[PDB]
Amino acid sequence: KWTYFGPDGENSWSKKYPSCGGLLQSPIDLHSDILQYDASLTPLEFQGYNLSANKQFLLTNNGHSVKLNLPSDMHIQGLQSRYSATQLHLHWGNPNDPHGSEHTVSGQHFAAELHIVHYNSDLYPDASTASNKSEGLAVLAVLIEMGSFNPSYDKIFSHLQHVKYKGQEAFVPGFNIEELLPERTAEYYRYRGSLTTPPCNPTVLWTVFRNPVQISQEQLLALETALYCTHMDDPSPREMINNFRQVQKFDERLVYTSFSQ
Amino acid sequence: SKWTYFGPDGENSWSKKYPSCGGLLQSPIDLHSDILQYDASLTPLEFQGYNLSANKQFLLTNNGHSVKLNLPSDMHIQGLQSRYSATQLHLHWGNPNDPHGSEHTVSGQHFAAELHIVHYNSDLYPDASTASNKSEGLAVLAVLIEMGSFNPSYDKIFSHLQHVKYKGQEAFVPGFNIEELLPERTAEYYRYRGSLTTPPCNPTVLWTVFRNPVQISQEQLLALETALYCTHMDDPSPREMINNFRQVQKFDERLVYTSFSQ
Ligand SMILES: NS(=O)(=O)c1c(F)c(NCCCCO)c(S(=O)(=O)CCCO)c(NC2CCCCCCC2)c1F
Ligand SMILES: NS(=O)(=O)c1c(F)c(NCCCCO)c(S(=O)(=O)CCCO)c(NC2CCCCCCC2)c1F
Ligand SMILES: [Zn+2]
Ligand SMILES: [Zn+2]
Repeated sequence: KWTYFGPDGENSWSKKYPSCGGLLQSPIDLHSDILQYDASLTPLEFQGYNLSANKQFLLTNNGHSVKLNLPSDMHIQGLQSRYSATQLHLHWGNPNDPHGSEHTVSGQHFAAELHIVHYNSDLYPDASTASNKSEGLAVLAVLIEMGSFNPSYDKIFSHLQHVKYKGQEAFVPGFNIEELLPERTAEYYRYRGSLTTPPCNPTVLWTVFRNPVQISQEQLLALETALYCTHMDDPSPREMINNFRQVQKFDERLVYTSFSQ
Repeated sequence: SKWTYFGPDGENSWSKKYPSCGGLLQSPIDLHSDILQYDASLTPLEFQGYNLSANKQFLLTNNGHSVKLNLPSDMHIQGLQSRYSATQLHLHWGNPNDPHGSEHTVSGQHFAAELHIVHYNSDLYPDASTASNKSEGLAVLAVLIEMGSFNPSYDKIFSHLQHVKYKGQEAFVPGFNIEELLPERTAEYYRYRGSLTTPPCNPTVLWTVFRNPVQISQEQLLALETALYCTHMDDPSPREMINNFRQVQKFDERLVYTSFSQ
């Protein structure tokens, strides 16, 4: 029902999904005036991220992004509750304007952004149940820029051709998801915000790593050109591009940083 | 109730009552290199009748969303494919703790504030309201405002703010030369097809954003950011008129054309 373009684009989400017009909306611009060091922001530990090579994980095109399903034995340690993984997915721009991260830093978009979605499995039985509840979700965000070829990201990207159309699926053999994370994961931005897609629930604890990863210009072009938001037999195909939300106002609030220099 | 820039009636909800706010060609936008293209046909505009007589006076009104100055229809811009006559000017700004309230951004950066001088196609239409619902019915000039030196010209407006503090209030401003509000090198500008930045968000505006900003002082910005209320003088739930700018919009395949190549 919802899209990133045309009549059903982001300014219209609030019609069907009232939280998209509510409080605590993400993404935001991360800029100096609103950052504040917080010594409580100790390093997260990424447990069960080294997925069994003997297991397969489902990659899907759901018409909005490409998503990889993740097992609940994968979790973040270091928050008050255990947050167990549910899925990862990406956001990107287009070849004419290849700057499609969701979060910005000092007003600047990165080329793309990876989100690893987790839910509070101490309090809730599954992500769908957690998604509208207090302390429900935690998302890790990795900013992506163009640079050297990244073999780890290619463990996902090499399957994109098999998920070109909405509803298509592919199986991805387990690999170490921590390989998708940047250098010095101890350095991150932290704030309370929302899902960046409908229903936009304000239930996400965001962790945006300070440092970006790189992927090659060919990898970024593949991501931007491989997918459609329509079914294979749609007589009016639509490319899956520019699948990021514009930044939201963020007033009288701070983003906390784990770094001081 | 009535549309605002904050809370349940804020900009993500405008489309619920004003469908064009969720439609195509929306403004403002971020002006950045990937979407700019030089166009040598973008020749200089001519500002005609901008020198308003100091012996005449012009109505300043707080309309609940901004402060606007009414302008006479003998003021026009020449150089477009019709003559466009002025109707009003108004501003957008941030707040005292965050003076970063321009609408358009440049390479992801907000300016302190923004002036819009709204014109309508007087060759074709009898009034701006009629023009507002027609293709290229409106032409808006935008001036980006930076915190810097005191600006005596802008103070010709700002010195009257304590007299239009509440919605519906009106004051008179003696005429002055409106071209004094424009920046250096007006020949250098960005041009694109967009919309009103407020409900009803009509996609009927030819935008001209000048390349160079003007400066007003910190004290001028603070006055602008503290003087005004969105609400009537007797409202038991007053709302400060702050942060009256829309977030930038997706570009939806549009380019912005520049009169400068570098
Ligand atoms: N950016 S995000 O991390 O806030 C995020 C998403 F962007 C998206 N959209 C994918 C990105 C689109 C452009 O790249 C999804 S979804 O695909 O499940 C939505 C539609 C399902 O019919 C979720 N899923 C959450 C919210 C919805 C319900 C399920 C449980 C919790 C996780 C999510 F958390
Ligand atoms: N930013 S803008 O240039 O798109 C713009 C405005 F922002 C606004 N609102 C002031 C800005 C509020 C926040 O600073 C106005 S208005 O006040 O006349 C009427 C609306 C309620 O306010 C017009 N004027 C046009 C609107 C439509 C029809 C009537 C005739 C004049 C043209 C306009 F073109
Ligand atoms: Zn996401
Ligand atoms: Zn305006």
